[PDB]
Amino acid sequence: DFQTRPEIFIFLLSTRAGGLGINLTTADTVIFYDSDWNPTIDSQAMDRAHRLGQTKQVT
DNA sequence: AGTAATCCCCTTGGCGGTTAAAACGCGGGGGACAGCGCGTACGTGCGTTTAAGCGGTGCTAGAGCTTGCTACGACCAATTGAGCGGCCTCGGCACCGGGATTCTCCA
Repeated sequence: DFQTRPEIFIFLLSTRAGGLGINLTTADTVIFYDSDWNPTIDSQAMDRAHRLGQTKQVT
C-alpha cells in the first residue's frame, strides 16, 4: 500500500520488527522518534529508505 | 542477570444463513385423584416359657513384643530396543434411497 500511492504521508514502524526487511524507497525522510542503543539497527532502519532505487536524497 | 519486543497458537467473540429443533394451539382421552364399601390383616393385651443376661471359674490358644541376620529391594552407571509421535491409505461404518415388511387403530 505505502509503495503504491503517494497520498499516504507517514509510515509508523517499530524498530526491530520494522527495521530489517524490504525496500521503502518512495519515502524520502526517516525520523527516529527514539533511537536504538545498538547503532546497527538504526542503520538498518535508515537503509530501508537509503537503498538502491531510492527516489530522492534521504534526510 | 533483567525486562520488553516479537511471534506462535489457541482460545473467545462476531457475522451470516439455513434449517433443523423449540414453541405454540387445540381437541380429546384417559390417567390422576377423590370417594365409597368391605374385609382381612396388623396392633393390642394376656398367660406362658424360654433363653438372654449376669456373676463366677478354668484353660490355652495366639496376640503382641524382642533379638538376630540375611535375603531382597534401593540406588547408580552403561546399554539398547520397546514404545511414542508423525505420516499414510484403504476399508469399515454411516448415510441415503427405494421397495418390502411390520404394527398400529378404527371399523
